Amino acid sequence: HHHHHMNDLVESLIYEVNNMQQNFENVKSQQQDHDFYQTVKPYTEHIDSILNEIKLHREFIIEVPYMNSRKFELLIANIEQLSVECHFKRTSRKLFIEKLKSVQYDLQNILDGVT
Ligand SMILES: [Cl-]
Ligand SMILES: [Cl-]
Ligand SMILES: [Cl-]
Repeated sequence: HHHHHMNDLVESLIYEVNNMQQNFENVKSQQQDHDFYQTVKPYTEHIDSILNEIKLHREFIIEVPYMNSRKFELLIANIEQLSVECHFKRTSRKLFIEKLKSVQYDLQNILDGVT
């Protein structure tokens, strides 16, 4: 409900989802998984912190155009999943990039809505 904070939260996830794309590109070129405890755990926990905040604004966000309760829950899960998958060389490019595009698509609609 407080939307310059929501703005920054959403812009924060946008930045982070872009970062996830670069991480995926790095594990793929390098053909090496990132270290679970030194890289993956801390990263996914930092993503969880942002998501925990954005969940506090659930009631507002679900009411913006293009959003609803179900779509909000899938968006969160999709972002969590990407935050992990981007660290694995075996992650499918086809499925990862499709899910990333879908997440950036939702995030933009939210950004428009909270603005
Ligand atoms: Cl629904
Ligand atoms: Cl739906
Ligand atoms: Cl985006």
